[PDB]
Amino acid sequence: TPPSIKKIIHVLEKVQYLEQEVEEFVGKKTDKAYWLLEEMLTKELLELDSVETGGQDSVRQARKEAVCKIQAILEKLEKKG
Repeated sequence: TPPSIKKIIHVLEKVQYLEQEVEEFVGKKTDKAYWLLEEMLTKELLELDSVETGGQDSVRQARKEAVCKIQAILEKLEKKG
């Protein structure tokens, strides 16, 4: 059942790096970090959002988890900026 997991995985790694970034985020929306932060995050979300599962347990779990993370990192950034 060759799924699109490759997508959620790629974005997952991207979110990971961003996760560490947001964590180390200077703490000011004026910094370019926040710009590229939300920017890369937004693109990543829209990217994985176009995943084709058609009934895949793997993609399902990864899908929900992906949305949680992206939304998690985004919410964290907004709260810390």
